[PDB]
Amino acid sequence: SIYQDQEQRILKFLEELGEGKATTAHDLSGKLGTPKKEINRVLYSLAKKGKLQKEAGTPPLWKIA
Amino acid sequence: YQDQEQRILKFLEELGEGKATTAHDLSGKLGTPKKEINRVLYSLAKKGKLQKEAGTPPLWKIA
DNA sequence: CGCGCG
DNA sequence: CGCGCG
Repeated sequence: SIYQDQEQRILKFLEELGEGKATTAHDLSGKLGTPKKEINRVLYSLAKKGKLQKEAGTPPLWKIA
Repeated sequence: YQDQEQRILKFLEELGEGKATTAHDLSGKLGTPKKEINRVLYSLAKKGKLQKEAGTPPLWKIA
């Protein structure tokens, strides 16, 4: 599905960046060319599945867990 | 914008200055998306034309 | 301004 | 779930 494609693209991006390196949803949205709204829906979903770690803040930072 | 803004002000007035309602209610009653019912409501509240009552969801009435 | 919301 | 957000 398209949703699974976006999940895979996000995970690959965070995996390439660095396991202990985090970035914003805004950065993910721009780099992948996907609406921030869809990036966040996927980001919070993955974080709920424990695959990603959300760093408390504003805006929230994201990294591979 | 003046378009939608006067419709919401009218509804809440016909409702009665003492009575308050939600954006979700206004959205269905007026047949307008909640996203913009809220853009107008928050604007009108800032302009002092409306009073927002704290809560989840917020209640809206004529100031 | 944090927003992901169906 | 409060969301108005460009």
